[PDB]
Amino acid sequence: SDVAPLSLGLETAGGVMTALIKRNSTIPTKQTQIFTTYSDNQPGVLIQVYEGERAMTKDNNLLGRFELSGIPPAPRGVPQIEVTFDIDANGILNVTATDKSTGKANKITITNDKGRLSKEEIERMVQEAEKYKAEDEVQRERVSMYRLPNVH
Amino acid sequence: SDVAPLSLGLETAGGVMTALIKRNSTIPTKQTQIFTTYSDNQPGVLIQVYEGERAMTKDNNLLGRFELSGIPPAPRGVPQIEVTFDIDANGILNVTATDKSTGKANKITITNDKGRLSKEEIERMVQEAEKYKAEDEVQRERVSMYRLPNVHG
Repeated sequence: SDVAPLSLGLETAGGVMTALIKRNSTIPTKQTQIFTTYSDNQPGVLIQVYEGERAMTKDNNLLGRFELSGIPPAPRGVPQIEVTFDIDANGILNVTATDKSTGKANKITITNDKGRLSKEEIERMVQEAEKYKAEDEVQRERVSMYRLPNVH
Repeated sequence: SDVAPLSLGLETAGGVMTALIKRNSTIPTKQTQIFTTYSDNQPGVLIQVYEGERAMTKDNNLLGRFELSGIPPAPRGVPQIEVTFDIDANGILNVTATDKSTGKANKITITNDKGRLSKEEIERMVQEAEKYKAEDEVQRERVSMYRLPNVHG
């Protein structure tokens, strides 16, 4: 089958690239993942869709953005935001985010138009990750470390 | 050698039980894991040692605490705090925490002279984990879930 030429994911807290569909994954495909809030009573979540292999979204390519508001106040980590990345056989990417507390959903359709990447630009972004692989490895391992509470 | 009747670990952010030595592990043994700070410029970490199988430390048994202070200012998640659990065959547990940036360390010995690992106490805490197996499973997956940023004001 065809494949995703670049990894696709979302920005998670701290400017982290969190991939839902990995580079060279077979397409069509869909991946569904549950996300939650960063702070108590957080009223909305920022959904920014990125493509690329680097560990931090500042270094990847923004494909689309939307906000989901109206989240009921709750302790951090309790709201459940269901995100689905859905790629068709032509590579067209639909992203849906749904607040399971109320059922309010938001969605974007990301097409394959003129501002998108060519084979050579795709190839260059692959090179970029390899050059920064060791540094990006440390960023990802940092994201994965458990956090300890403060003293006093 | 012996085996650890209960899991041993520390409380991580949010009151979470993070086990470093799993129940039924052969002892003596040593386990090392690196942790980091929860907030920007966090100047110290509180090391709270817990025993038990439940997902949250409030449901497990507190064994002791110590603080490691003197962490230099840095963004949240940047300091690297190495924690090592070292247990001997009689269940005596040493916990050391070391700031890898400065080499500053602190350490505690958790003695095993109370009778705390009794058949009846071990049995209850193992049964509890089974009884709350589904609830603790959803809690652990909830903790592991990625977080989305807040929106522009």
